[PDB]
Amino acid sequence: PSAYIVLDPGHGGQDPGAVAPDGTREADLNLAQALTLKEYLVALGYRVGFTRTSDVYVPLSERIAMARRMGARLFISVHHDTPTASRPGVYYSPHPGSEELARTVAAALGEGAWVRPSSASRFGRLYIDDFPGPAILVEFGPTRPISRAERIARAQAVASPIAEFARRW
Ligand code: NA
Ligand SMILES: [Zn+2]
Repeated sequence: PSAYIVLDPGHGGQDPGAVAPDGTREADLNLAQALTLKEYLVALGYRVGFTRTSDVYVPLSERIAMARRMGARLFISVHHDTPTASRPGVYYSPHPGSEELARTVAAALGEGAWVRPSSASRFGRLYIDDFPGPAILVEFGPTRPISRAERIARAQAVASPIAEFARRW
């Protein structure tokens, strides 16, 4: 397993992440969104790997270790927010280049997009902070049913800025 960019679908298996009132699991939206994004990054000429490709829980430290073993330079975690979230955004690690990558991705996520350091999260840290490279956690808006066409639109939006970051950094 070798890859320049690693996609990390948040949660999985026994960890559903956020659950919509209709039962949509963040974990399933995450995997679906990451699978679609991989197709866009491969089309732009990048070797893409995953921390998970199925509905199984991968320990947070193993997500980071797998990325390092694959020789990843960029770590992109894929999440959806609580079902009442209004605005997409990006958390960035304190590692050099993370904030730059987050801002270029946030610029593609439309009106009201935010960026925050991992230190602004509930416990003041995120697992992405262990990755020795640019590392972000994208919250693609609220946990709710998401169509194929919306997944493709989001993938196309963020693929270009990720690929342009990877080319320049
Ligand atoms: Na862990
Ligand atoms: Zn999440």
